[PDB]
Amino acid sequence: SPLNPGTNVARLAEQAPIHWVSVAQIENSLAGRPPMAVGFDIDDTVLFSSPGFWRGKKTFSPESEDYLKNPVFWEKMNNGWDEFSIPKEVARQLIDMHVRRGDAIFFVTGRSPTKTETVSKTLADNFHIPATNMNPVIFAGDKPGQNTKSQWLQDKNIRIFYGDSDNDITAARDVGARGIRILRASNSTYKPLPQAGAFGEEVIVNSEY
Amino acid sequence: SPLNPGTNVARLAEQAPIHWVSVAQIENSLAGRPPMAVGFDIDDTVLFSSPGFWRGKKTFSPESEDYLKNPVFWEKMNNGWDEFSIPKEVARQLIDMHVRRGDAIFFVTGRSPTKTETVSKTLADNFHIPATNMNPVIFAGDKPGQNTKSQWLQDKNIRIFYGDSDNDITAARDVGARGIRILRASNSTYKPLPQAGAFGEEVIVNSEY
Amino acid sequence: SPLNPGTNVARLAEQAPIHWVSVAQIENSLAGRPPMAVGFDIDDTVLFSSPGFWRGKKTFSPESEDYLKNPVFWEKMNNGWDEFSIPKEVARQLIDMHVRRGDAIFFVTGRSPTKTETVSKTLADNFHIPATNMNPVIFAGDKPGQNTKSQWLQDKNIRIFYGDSDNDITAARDVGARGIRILRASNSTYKPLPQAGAFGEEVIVNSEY
Amino acid sequence: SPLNPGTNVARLAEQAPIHWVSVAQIENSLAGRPPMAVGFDIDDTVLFSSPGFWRGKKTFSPESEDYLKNPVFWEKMNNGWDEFSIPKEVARQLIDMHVRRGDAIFFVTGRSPTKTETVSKTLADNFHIPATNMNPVIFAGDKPGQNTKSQWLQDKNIRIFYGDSDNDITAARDVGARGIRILRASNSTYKPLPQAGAFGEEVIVNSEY
Ligand SMILES: [Cl-]
Ligand SMILES: [Cl-]
Ligand SMILES: [Mg+2]
Ligand SMILES: [Mg+2]
Ligand SMILES: [Mg+2]
Ligand SMILES: [Mg+2]
Ligand SMILES: [Mg+2]
Ligand SMILES: [Mg+2]
Repeated sequence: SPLNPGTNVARLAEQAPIHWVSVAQIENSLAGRPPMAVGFDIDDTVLFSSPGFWRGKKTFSPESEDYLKNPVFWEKMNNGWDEFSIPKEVARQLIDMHVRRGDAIFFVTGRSPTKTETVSKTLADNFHIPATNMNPVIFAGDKPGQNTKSQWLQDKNIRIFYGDSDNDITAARDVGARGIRILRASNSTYKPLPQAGAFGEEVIVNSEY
Repeated sequence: SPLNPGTNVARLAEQAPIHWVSVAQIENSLAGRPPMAVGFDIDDTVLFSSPGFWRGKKTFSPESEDYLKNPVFWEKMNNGWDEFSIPKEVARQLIDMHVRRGDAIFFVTGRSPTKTETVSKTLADNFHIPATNMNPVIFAGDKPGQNTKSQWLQDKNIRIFYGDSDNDITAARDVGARGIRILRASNSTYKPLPQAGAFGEEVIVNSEY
Repeated sequence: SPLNPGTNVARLAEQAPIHWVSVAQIENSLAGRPPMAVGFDIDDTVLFSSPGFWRGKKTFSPESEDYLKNPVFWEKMNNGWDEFSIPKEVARQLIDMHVRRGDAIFFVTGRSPTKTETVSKTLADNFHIPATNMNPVIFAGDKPGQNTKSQWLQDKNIRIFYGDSDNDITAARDVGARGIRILRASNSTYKPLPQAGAFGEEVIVNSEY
Repeated sequence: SPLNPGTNVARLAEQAPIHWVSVAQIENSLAGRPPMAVGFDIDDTVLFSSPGFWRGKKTFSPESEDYLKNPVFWEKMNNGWDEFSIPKEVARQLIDMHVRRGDAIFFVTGRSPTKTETVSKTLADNFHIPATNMNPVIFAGDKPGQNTKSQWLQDKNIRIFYGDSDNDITAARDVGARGIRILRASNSTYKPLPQAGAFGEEVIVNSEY
């Protein structure tokens, strides 16, 4: 509010009590452990997919969140608009690390399911995921016949789950998996940004890009 | 390189010697001044347009920067792919402020020119720019018949030029205009990021989104 | 208040709109200018003098600020307790720069005046200030016969005044001198910390030590 | 080196991979646990004692570190110069928390031992430590008849050890105690600052003051 608010060195040096980690520290923590299943949220975790959601909002519901309940939007979103989604560097590093380990890589999303989807292909191509490590995207939710993110983590015996939202971390917590937080980019159109670290979970440094 | 690099409070509090400003401070600095021409770079200044450039690179030159010399790319980029570009909040605030002032708003881009372009329309629609304040995008460069960014600033008597690149700031400097820097987002695909403040220019706080 | 408050990347990257400068930038800004008078506040500007004020508070008024009105305290403070005051690196660099320029160096303090003082000697010795550049400490205030910081800046034609408090900056402002802010260290016992930059003034980077 | 180095938003948001904690999180982690022995380093952990070391250096060895081997210095340092040492807020909070728990509070220092010492009294008085929780300062080292910091932690069954130096953390590590790092203030005269977090240990947020 003030024109010249100023600052002080206590504020400049102030740190939130967050357990920050690096990809290297995560890899070290898994040293010796045999191949296992690991999981990733998609949106704002491995892909900056705001471009599609932004276009979707403008096209189908400029004045509300109704586009997210619109099957015409989801068809477009899941069948080509991820060509405009920008893969995150943190995800390249994590996926490379887990492939090097021989881990099974799963993607678990809350996106609404569609007749067909090319998201799995986009992910395998962009992250250079060998077919042997790759698994088709799981569309999780509370719709009839679906299973929740938590149930899927149990089902696939996923030991580590990476995600940007509170629900991603609590999904891991509910089933005894290690939930590791990725920072949502500040130019995401999905606001407010989550409070990374709100469950005392590990948060990956510099993971906004 | 070290697994546990650590830190110290000198590093935590360390500030680069940058002249940071707010939109409110810029507006205050213009108090009383009659309507004038102001200018904006487009990419990473008012639009996060990486989604289109990313798709362009993958489609036309996955292994080089050749797509930027490809007329087929520019046709797509300038005639619809900005529907996936995400308008920056800092730009909403600056444009609103300048419209409130009754200023003339110009956009000056180094994008290659095309037969037609719908970028001007995208900008007017997204930033709610009244027709009276709006001007068609200027495609500047060193191609025969073109004029440089600097020459256009002179031609239109642009008094303030906002941009994210070194060339934007030096364009303003060369003609005695006030060059004000916008931060390029860290998830931009245009790397390396510029050193904002490298010419002692004003840099807008929090302008990465 | 929350046990795990978390954070987000907007907050991590957030900058206050402050005009930060370096000693090198200040020196550059004075390139070519003939020798002139410059001035420095003492406490939390050139000396971390909290050790003496802390000891003074404990000894003379553990339950109030009364020690600051006590002549017995000021005698001790001004005649030897600065042997425990720690010279600030930013002050070493500024004083060296101004001595190199051939500038006259003044110190202007709001400390209560005493029969004798050895502060001037402490400052000349610690900052290696040549006798030709050195001037005895000015004890400024609103006591009968005293002059204010502002009046002294006028009297000595001080062109630049360095200080950590709001009153230092406004003293410079009132007389048309360039007021430049030094950050008060977060372990100072003089609290709350000032809002450096609250008058749109230049603030020296990393100047807390 | 450059006059206008600039910055970018990747650098502005960059975080070191540090396990930051708060006093509240430490207290929570000990919920339910019976009274136990805990330990604190003194210098730059609970006291900003640079004022005395600075005065000592100037008086006994202005041109070297020889003052630290001088018995005349240690007599002064350990028998009154801590009246100028400034207690750290983080230490007030930790000591209060541990006293509330009914824990035994130990101080373990590498300061050279002297005939008498009033440091224990300074600590009990300043931190309001009840006699029942207080223990005389342990002077640890590798001098004949002394025991090392590590040996003392073992001897007193100290379960948590707080300190600012690498040697403090490794002392705890060597005996299976929980070593928790405090940040050394940037205006300390003991340089270089340690790399807090260099052993993957917990580091207390904002603990420089
Ligand atoms: Cl960012
Ligand atoms: Cl600090
Ligand atoms: Mg997500
Ligand atoms: Mg970003
Ligand atoms: Mg640009
Ligand atoms: Mg002061
Ligand atoms: Mg220590
Ligand atoms: Mg400090």
